[PDB]
Amino acid sequence: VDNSRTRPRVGHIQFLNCLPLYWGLARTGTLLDFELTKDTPEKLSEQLVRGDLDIGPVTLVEFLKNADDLVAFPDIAVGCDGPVMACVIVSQVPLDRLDGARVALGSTSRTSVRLAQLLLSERFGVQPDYYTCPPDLSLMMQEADAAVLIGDAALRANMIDGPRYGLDVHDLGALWKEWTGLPFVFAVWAARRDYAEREPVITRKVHEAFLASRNLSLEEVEKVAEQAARWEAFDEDTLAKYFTTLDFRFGAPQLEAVTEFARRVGPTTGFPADVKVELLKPL
Amino acid sequence: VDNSRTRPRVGHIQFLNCLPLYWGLARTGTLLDFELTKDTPEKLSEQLVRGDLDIGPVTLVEFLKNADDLVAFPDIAVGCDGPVMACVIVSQVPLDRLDGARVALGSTSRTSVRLAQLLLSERFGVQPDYYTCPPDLSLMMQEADAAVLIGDAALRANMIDGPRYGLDVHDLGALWKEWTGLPFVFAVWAARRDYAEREPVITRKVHEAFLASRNLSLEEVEKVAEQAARWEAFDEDTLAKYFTTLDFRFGAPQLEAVTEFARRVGPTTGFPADVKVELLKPLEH
Ligand SMILES: C=C(Oc1cccc(C(=O)O)c1)C(=O)O
Ligand SMILES: C=C(Oc1cccc(C(=O)O)c1)C(=O)O
Repeated sequence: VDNSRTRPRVGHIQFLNCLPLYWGLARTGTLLDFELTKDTPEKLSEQLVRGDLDIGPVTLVEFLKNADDLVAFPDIAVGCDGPVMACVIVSQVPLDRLDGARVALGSTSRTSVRLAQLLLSERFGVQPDYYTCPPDLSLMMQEADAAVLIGDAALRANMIDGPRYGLDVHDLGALWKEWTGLPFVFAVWAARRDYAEREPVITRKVHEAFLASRNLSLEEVEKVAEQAARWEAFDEDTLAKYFTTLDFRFGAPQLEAVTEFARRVGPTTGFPADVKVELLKPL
Repeated sequence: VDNSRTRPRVGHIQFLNCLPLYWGLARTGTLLDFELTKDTPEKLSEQLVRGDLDIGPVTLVEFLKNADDLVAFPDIAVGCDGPVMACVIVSQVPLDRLDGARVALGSTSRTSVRLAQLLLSERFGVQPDYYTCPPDLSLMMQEADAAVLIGDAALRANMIDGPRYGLDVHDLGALWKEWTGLPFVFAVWAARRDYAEREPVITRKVHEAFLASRNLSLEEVEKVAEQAARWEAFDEDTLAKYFTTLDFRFGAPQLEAVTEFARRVGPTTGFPADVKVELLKPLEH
């Protein structure tokens, strides 16, 4: 029997928002200490929760629903302080005309869709007829007045499709900041509690390697954008602005925002309004 | 509609034999120009042949069966000149006692299993009772006199299991070298012909990036083995010896060996004995 140690199974969001991080993991050689899995954020969260991954990114809403079973990594997250550029509401009408209107929710999202619902109800006062469908701006606009998108599809709606076809594109990060003055966190990195307790060292080394890879990705954002632009409708400048508008910090200001968002949606999203976020303790 | 250009879909053998190359692809940043797929060599060959990949490693036997539809990359392959360490025959008896005996063939292999059959029949003169099964030395040894293994399972049989349980482990690379004096090639890198013709630049850049990643992996072999040893029953010295015993060249001497092997097995393995190997041509300037 081969009872040797086994690499941690690590999820990774396939979208552009984590492409610089993937660059960092590869350039540092960290990838060879992972058994990596790429998917969309809702799938990666499902996989970590059910045990098909040991460590990975978790969309915030799904993390809070499973907070007792997850240990969040400090000082890294997928967030924003103001605009996030790639979490948006695309609408053919002003937001105050969406009461009773058909609003499409991209299936790949769990946190942005909930944040959009929070804003429309509690900030703008509209009660739309929501439905979930795969992300597709062309099809969504034919069946609904507005659509909530994340990832590359939202970046394309914001940078390309919206301007071309004269559609309003609302940045969810900006709408949240206007309403609360706070930054926002869409996803955290977490280890399964059972894995963190079985392998405290590997979990710590994975966390430290993510920080080192994130730090390197910030320093070489220009190189990453140049290479990534060759395979996208986006150009180098647009990607570089997107990569640098994204906020990957996860300290006290970011937890402050998580706390307040959890309070406003918790009782209606399946976790206590005062849900406890357990963070990986340093040595 | 997003009509932008799309990354080539590139296969990669998950075994240790291509772990240094994976290190190279990551350190150079090449991975961010690929849409990578990791699997075992027989699966990757099926995927490239059926069109689920654009470029990838192809076990030689499967490449030769589809040679008209594949374009091989020059100057990189998975081969050996003498021992390969991770393509073996594990046997409880001397090889000359395997006539009519049960011999198990690891499912993940296509070329080593054929080479083992060629050697046992044409060099040693035994006609065993072959059967194919998933790679598992413990299960294979209770049901058969000998077993053919590749990859990490063969490296484990050669370095650990064999010595512990007193089993003979024959290196297929060495047996071929003894018989012919030639090196051997187990897998090549190839692009689908339709993809190579639709995207000559991307194919060329992928080829050049593989060479650059391979070269870097050779220079940093010690680092790769140190890191990889932490997740293996093998130690740093064993991995470094394995990485440096592997021969990743694919030039005239290696093509010579491919030609002769194809000649000896072709008519009984589903391709002409004189099958034509088309190589990716470099650009004129
Ligand atoms: C921040 C972005 O989008 C995301 C990322 C992760 C999770 C979610 C979600 O809504 O669950 C959204 C981006 O693409 O920049
Ligand atoms: C060379 C090794 O094994 C291989 C690699 C690729 C294909 C095959 C095959 O037999 O089809 C075997 C090694 O593991 O070092």
